[PDB]
Amino acid sequence: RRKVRLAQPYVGVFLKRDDSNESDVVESLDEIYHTGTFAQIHEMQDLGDKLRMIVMGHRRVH
Amino acid sequence: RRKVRLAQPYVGVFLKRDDSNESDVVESLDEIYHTGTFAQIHEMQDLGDKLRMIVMGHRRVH
Repeated sequence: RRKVRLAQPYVGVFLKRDDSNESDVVESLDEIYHTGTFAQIHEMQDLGDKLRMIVMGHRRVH
Repeated sequence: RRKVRLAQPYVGVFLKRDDSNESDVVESLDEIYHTGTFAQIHEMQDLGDKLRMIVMGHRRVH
């Protein structure tokens, strides 16, 4: 909801390292791999759950 | 797909004269009528055909 006002809607998905731990993810950002993918947001749905984000990978980066 | 990242996404609409010829469209820009109408973009669907774009009459121009 914060990035809606941004003139450029883009989202970046990364790849977590082994031993997934959301506590580590929130605590230490280094766990996530360097490689990532920035792309566009198509449409929010949130039918059954308030977060149902459809994700595409368009611009890979390291 | 190039205009998706534009701050102001807009699409024009022109009119071809007689002797309809896409080869002339790519060759002779003179085929396109100087009268036109620009508009904002609504959304892209592409149900069966890869290209299905909706155009509107928003701002007429001579």
